[PDB]
Amino acid sequence: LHKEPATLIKAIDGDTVKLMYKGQPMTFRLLLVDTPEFNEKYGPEASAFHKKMVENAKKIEVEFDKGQRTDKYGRGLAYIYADGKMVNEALVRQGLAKVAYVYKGNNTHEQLLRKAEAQAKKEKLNIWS
Ligand SMILES: Cc1cn([C@H]2C[C@H](OP(=O)(O)O)[C@@H](COP(=O)(O)O)O2)c(=O)[nH]c1=O
Ligand SMILES: [Ca+2]
Repeated sequence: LHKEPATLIKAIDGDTVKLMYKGQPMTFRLLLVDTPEFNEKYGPEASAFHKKMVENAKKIEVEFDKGQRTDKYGRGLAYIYADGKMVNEALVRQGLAKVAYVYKGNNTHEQLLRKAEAQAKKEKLNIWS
């Protein structure tokens, strides 16, 4: 897998973000995670977390997996990095997302993320509190 450039257009919520990729605006859905919706518990906190990570980043990068790159809604499916740190993983690690939506063939970082979830759960963080 390969990291590719992109620039923030705007934060949306816990697990979606508007980025410019190859010069075109796209909504990205984070692979392998599920954040609460803004109106649900920890929804606002997920959104804020993602927002901060991406707004403070100097270098946003997009990493596609081996499978489908767009979902049925036209959202790009990727791992997103903010100054080299994966937002997908950081959400999980903080108990602000659950590992979810693990489809065969777009699941390269599954075990990395499940390790983060296990630590978040041990620490009883946020969702796991
Ligand atoms: C994360 C992800 C979601 N989706 C689809 C499955 C879900 O369909 P449904 O809308 O039919 O539930 C929806 C979940 O996204 P959200 O959690 O953003 O709603 O997006 C994929 O198809 N592939 C993926 O990798
Ligand atoms: Ca969601």
